[PDB]
Amino acid sequence: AFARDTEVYYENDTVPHMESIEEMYSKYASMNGELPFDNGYAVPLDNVFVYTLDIASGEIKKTRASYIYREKVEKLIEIKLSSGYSLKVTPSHPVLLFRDGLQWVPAAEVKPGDVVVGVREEVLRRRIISKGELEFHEVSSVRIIDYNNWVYDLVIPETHNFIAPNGLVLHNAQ
Repeated sequence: AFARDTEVYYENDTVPHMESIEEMYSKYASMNGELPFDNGYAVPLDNVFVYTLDIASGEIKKTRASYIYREKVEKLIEIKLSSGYSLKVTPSHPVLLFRDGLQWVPAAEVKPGDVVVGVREEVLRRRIISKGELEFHEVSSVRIIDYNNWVYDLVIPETHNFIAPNGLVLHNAQ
């Protein structure tokens, strides 16, 4: 799962949306309602799509999300990038790393200086997106932090992975 402060990208009614995850959560929770879960709460979706990567052939495609989800955590990992951005995520959460191949590694096993997989985040926010490419990013530093707050997951039963507007590739995890 990821922090409520995180920026996100999605599409519905043939148009893109780009805002903080807590803002799209508050929109969908006001439209469709919030349902209970064992470990937290969930919001059901309809015709909501995101960019997803085929890890097998490295091909770019679009997939549906099933529901939004949230739960509570005290302990989170912050990973800083050479771009000046930071990824704030649970110690369990697999990130797409590069070591001779595309590999899913939990933030607790991520170390400073490793390669994160993504795409040009400026190109991802143009009117026409120059498709069929990817971009590698350097980890600046890592640390364990006290969040004590609600964290999200945006669920994809097709592939279990999606891309954020900041270019990075994410896996579904608690």
